Amino acid sequence: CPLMVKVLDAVRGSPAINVAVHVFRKAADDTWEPFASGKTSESGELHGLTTEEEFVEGIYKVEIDTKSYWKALGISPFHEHAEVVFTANDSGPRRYTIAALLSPYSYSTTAVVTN
Amino acid sequence: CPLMVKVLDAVRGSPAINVAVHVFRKAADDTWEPFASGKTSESGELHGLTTEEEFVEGIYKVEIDTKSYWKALGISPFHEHAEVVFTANDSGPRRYTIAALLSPYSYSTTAVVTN
Amino acid sequence: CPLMVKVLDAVRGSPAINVAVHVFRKAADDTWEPFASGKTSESGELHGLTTEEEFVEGIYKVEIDTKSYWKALGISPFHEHAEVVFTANDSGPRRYTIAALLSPYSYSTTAVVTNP
Amino acid sequence: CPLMVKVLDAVRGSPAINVAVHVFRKAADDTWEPFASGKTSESGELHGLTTEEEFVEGIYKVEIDTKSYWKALGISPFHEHAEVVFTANDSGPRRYTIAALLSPYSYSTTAVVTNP
Ligand SMILES: *S(=O)(=O)c1cccc(-c2nnc(-c3cc(Cl)c(O)c(Cl)c3)o2)c1
Ligand SMILES: *S(=O)(=O)c1cccc(-c2nnc(-c3cc(Cl)c(O)c(Cl)c3)o2)c1
Repeated sequence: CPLMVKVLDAVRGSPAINVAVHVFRKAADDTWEPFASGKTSESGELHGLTTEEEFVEGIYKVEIDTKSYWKALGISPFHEHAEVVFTANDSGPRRYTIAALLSPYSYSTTAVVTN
Repeated sequence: CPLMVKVLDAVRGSPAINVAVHVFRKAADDTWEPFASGKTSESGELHGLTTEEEFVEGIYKVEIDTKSYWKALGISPFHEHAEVVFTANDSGPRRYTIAALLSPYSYSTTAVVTN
Repeated sequence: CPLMVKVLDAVRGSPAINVAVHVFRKAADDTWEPFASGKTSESGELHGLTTEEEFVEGIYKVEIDTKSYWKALGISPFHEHAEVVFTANDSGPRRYTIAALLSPYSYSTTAVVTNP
Repeated sequence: CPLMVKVLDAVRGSPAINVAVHVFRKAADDTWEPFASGKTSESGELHGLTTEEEFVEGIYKVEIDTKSYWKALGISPFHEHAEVVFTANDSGPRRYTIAALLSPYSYSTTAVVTNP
């Protein structure tokens, strides 16, 4: 609800289905603690990662397992994973969507932050 | 229904609202004939452009009026408009979403073609 | 020097070589006049399209023939071409680099504009 | 020569100058070891990070300090940094260019990989 991930495939023109996504929260000692994870749906989306109560301000990392995705399609890719690192800020709008558009040697990512 | 346009703003991290979009179909003589138009909604989307009956195979152009968008925000942009030119093909999946992610001096565009 | 085009392939992780590029300029009657054309090199770059004398103020369209590129590679892409339309030189001469990063169903484009 | 980083600004239409870049390499114990670092030049380019001797096979992370860039411009961006993680040189030495195109709430990144 407060956090959604959307993943698209630029080679096939389709949602990127069954992609593993792992979310981490930065701890006090600067290590990354597991926070949430799942796999994208048939629409390329992963909902239900967290709740408003748990998603407090801090630094988060969303790791999208792109290498496995491309390998399953028989395509050799560049990156190990796509990484998106950001601060959640209570001032700003309350719903974060992290989107990524994937190619074998490239990716784009954007944030849609709305109320 | 068969054609949707989605426009996002990479400067503000938000849907690009009230952006004019014009769709053209290539005519026999190679001119561009007006086909559909509208303005993006509060979610950055423009639905209802065409129907399955009218959206036959052919070459289409989607022109997104980015310059006016940026000017209304007080930002000086590079492009006159973003252009997306493609062939609609009956073989492939039946629903086309044309997405564009806008910055003042850059844009990205992708197609999500699904059934 | 005043206008350069750079094209990259996001599938291969390489320059996009032998990509045809056509530039047009909008005339006073609002039609698109052919202005220049060429092909990217083995570096993905196309230089020598125009001269500072010829490249006057106007609205220019840079058409990058992406479908022909992907088809010559045996691949069926979505777009016909990538089109970049911009006003040039309206505060005096500038140098423009138009870059594009290509995938079969997507592309990104940017401009680097510098003042000599 | 073996590793180059190029950064562009999608807001300004310019190179992204004075962008800090940190490269790490994954150690055998699975931690990220500092490998090299530098700043982009007035061309948006960072050269001289490593040597072909030093740049052995491994998993490398290129951290581009985008937040610091946008903040030094007085702008409040979304991301902390742009991170590019890849296996390098696992079929022998290659030359890698890592490119990034930056906006306040978005970035794109690509790689050009060539065989000397
Ligand atoms: S919307 O939720 O209906 C919707 C439909 C289709 C596509 C999108 C979407 N979300 N993000 C993107 C996108 C992200 C990036 Cl990083 C880039 O470069 C592009 Cl071109 C699109 O598309 C939303
Ligand atoms: S080259 O040095 O002459 C050159 C000039 C201008 C721009 C480039 C360049 N390199 N990469 C890119 C680029 C990267 C990405 Cl990730 C995206 O999305 C785009 Cl549109 C361009 O541009 C090289």
